Amino acid sequence: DVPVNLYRPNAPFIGKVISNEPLVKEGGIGIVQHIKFDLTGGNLKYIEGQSIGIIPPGVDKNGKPEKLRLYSIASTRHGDDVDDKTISLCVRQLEYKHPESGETVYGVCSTYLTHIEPGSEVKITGPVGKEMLLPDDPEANVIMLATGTGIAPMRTYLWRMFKDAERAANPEYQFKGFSWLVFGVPTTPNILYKEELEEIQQKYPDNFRLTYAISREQKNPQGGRMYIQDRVAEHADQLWQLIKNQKTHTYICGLRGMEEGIDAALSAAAAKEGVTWSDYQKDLKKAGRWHVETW
Ligand SMILES: Cc1cc2nc3c(=O)[nH]c(=O)nc-3n(C[C@H](O)[C@H](O)[C@H](O)COP(=O)(O)OP(=O)(O)OC[C@H]3O[C@@H](n4cnc5c(N)ncnc54)[C@H](O)[C@@H]3O)c2cc1C
Repeated sequence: DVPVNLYRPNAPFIGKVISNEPLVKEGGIGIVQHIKFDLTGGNLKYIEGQSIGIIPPGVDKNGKPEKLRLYSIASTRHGDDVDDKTISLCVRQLEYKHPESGETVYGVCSTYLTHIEPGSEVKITGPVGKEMLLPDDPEANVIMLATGTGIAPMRTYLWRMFKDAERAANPEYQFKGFSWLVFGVPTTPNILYKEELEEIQQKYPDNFRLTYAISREQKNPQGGRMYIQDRVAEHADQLWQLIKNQKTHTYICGLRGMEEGIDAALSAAAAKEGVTWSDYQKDLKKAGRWHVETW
């Protein structure tokens, strides 16, 4: 039984911030924070791949109360401390420039969150979502294609799969399949959770492969900046081969529009064996083995 909407916008759970730490190292672009909330006092439960809503304080330009913003859960069902008492988010502060203005605009909910102080009460809703769930089969293969904060659900899968404390807590899920994360960010300092991701690959070289697409530090064969679609094209045949397995699941998460280049690359690979990717993909989606969530 997948937990869903234990709390709703009309009566959200009031959680308390425990910690708020920077994920972007010096020399990186933008601000992305790892924020953990205390769930004690309530009955909010969740599983990997889901999201929760956050209702920021204040009113919008029209004087109306701000609505909730959804955020991908970044922690396993047990929380970062494996105590079933918390939940974490991976939040980027939205920033952009206005047309012919010159001044930076800051997102309401993301700025509120990235600068929130420990001890502060936060309105939480959810959890929600059933399209990014991880299979219970410990023999399944999991391809993870992420950009930016799209790394959030991937962290929940990878932690449950490879963290010592998680394995000790989940006797029913001892991952033995193969997982491959292709992560695209602009700089090395922007590689969210770099240290831990690399520790996992070192400990499980036969069960986890980590591939980076660093735009400001790498160039693709055509001379352009390296993006995730370039890495997918680079390993298109291998990825297609893994995708043909009845037990393989693929997850796409992050920047809206990242799907197009990925499909073009896989389409070229599948075509070599007389397969139309777009059609094969449709069946995968219907079977619940092709998961996508972008924003
Ligand atoms: C399922 C789901 C999961 C999500 N997961 C995450 C996550 O894990 N981490 C995360 O950081 N975010 C995530 N998001 C995005 C999140 O919900 C918010 O939309 C985001 O934080 C921005 O909200 P805000 O309140 O800060 O911005 P707002 O104050 O709501 O401003 C947003 C508005 O700014 C304008 N705008 C935005 N960009 C530009 C631009 N480039 N040029 C001109 N105008 C622009 C648009 O009109 C837009 O509607 C997720 C969204 C969904 C739907």
